[PDB]
Amino acid sequence: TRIKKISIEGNIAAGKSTFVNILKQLSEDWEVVPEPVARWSNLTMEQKNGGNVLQMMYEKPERWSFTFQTYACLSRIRAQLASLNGKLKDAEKPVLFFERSVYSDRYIFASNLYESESMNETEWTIYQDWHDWMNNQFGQSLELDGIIYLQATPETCLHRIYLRGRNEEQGIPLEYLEKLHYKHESWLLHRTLKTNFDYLQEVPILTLDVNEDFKDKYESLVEKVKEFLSTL
Amino acid sequence: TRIKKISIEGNIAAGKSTFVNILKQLSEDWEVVPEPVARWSNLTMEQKNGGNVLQMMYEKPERWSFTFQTYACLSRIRAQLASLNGKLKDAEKPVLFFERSVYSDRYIFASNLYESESMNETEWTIYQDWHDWMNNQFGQSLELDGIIYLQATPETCLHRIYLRGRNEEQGIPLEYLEKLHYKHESWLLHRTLKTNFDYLQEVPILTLDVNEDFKDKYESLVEKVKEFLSTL
Ligand SMILES: O=c1ccn([C@@H]2O[C@H](COP(=O)(O)OP(=O)(O)O)[C@@H](O)[C@H]2O)c(=O)[nH]1
Ligand SMILES: O=c1ccn([C@@H]2O[C@H](COP(=O)(O)OP(=O)(O)O)[C@@H](O)[C@H]2O)c(=O)[nH]1
Ligand SMILES: C#C[C@]1(CO)O[C@@H](n2ccc(N)nc2=O)C[C@@H]1O
Ligand SMILES: C#C[C@]1(CO)O[C@@H](n2ccc(N)nc2=O)C[C@@H]1O
Repeated sequence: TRIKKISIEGNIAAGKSTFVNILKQLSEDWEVVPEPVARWSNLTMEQKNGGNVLQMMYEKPERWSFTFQTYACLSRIRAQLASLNGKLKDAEKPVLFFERSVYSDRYIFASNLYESESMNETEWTIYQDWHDWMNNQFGQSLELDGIIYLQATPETCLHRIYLRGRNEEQGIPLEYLEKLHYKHESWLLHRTLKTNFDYLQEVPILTLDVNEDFKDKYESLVEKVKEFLSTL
Repeated sequence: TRIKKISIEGNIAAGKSTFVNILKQLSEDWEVVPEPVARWSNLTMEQKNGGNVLQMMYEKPERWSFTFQTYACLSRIRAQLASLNGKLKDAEKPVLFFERSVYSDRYIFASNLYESESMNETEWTIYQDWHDWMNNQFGQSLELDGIIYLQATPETCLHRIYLRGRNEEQGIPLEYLEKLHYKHESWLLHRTLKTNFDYLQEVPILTLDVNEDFKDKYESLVEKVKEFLSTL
């Protein structure tokens, strides 16, 4: 069987990493590609570069947005390709869970930075040009079979940012989370956001409310995932 | 027959474009991939973006070097891959002449910009990471059979820069052309500059002096090319 690729999407501190860590333990057919940027936050060359650029961006996003976004997406593509070529070898219903996708990189985060004037027009268009070609050449086997959207309120997310306590995030205001929320809702709940990838309009999406704490109590959430997978 | 891929290397205004435009006319087996950055100097989205970023970089290299260098290399890779799928396959002794290469992008220009402090360590390392990865995906497809190095003095080049009269180049001092010169000499003549691509240690190199005008007297240059090609 061909691996099913499922993206986990959601706002900052919505609980994607918690959820994906719960999933991977529940089945030998289920694997996980963590978001490289989250590992950066926390020795290696990528982590050192990622460390710096992530810190530089949150210090001055108008200087570093483009550099940061291109490296985050490159890193994602590479990690995601490394998991595909490998893993879920003999499994009967193999599922690979992506913590975010190349689409959320572009259409949530990079888009947002452009609209908040942290990227100018040249940077945005260069980025999009890069993204398009970077996809077709290297990322055709990354195409998604489905999307799981972890919906939390910006208020929950800001609270959860606090709990976690990554330094580079404690500066984030509710308004920034609200903008990111609006783009998640557009793309995933309403499905208004048009992309440059035609297949994404016919891609099935599961929306889960994750406002209530689920660390010790997730069985309902996982049952929905199982129902969803069975339709793919 | 597999297409032979030859890079034309040389400093700014050494006469690569002149020579490439003479070569293409002399054999129906001879084709040419122009440097995208040159075409940005002169409608398309690449040209618009290229125009802006080219102007931005020469206006403020410590802000724009990284962004410029990534988009120049992207653009070259795309054009070089695209030329590799023409009708030159069914010709007898097919040769594709690249105007500069991904190697000069990195080990001359980007290198020099980092050493001149127009890119910082993170920018430089990210660039290399991106360049390492994205080349090694296209294993062997753009690998060169040979290099032709058009050697002209920094002084000849500065003079030719003025005559040619591109806006963004009128700021270029002699010292800048001397650094680039040094890096050409190290790489292609002394062959001391070691790279990440080991096959480049063994790639044959033809050096041509082009200090003297050759626009109407180029037969000896071309004869050296043909002799060179026959040894490949
Ligand atoms: O039900 C939950 C979900 C998340 N969290 C905490 O909220 C923060 C954000 O979670 P996660 O790192 O998974 O979020 P992501 O940024 O990956 O969406 C962390 O401190 C989690 O331990 C929590 O306490 N309970
Ligand atoms: O034999 C020559 C070679 C070049 N040039 C001029 O020198 C400038 C630089 O040449 P080119 O644009 O080919 O340089 P490149 O930057 O492509 O190496 C241009 O104005 C050419 O017309 C010239 O007059 N005679
Ligand atoms: C630290 C951190 C995090 C971890 O997901 O990275 C930010 N991020 C992530 C992907 C992307 N394309 N752009 C971003 O800004 C969001 C968070 O704050
Ligand atoms: C205009 C112009 C030119 C045209 O070759 O572009 C500059 N260039 C080119 C390639 C590269 N990787 N970095 C550069 O800076 C050199 C010239 O000035």
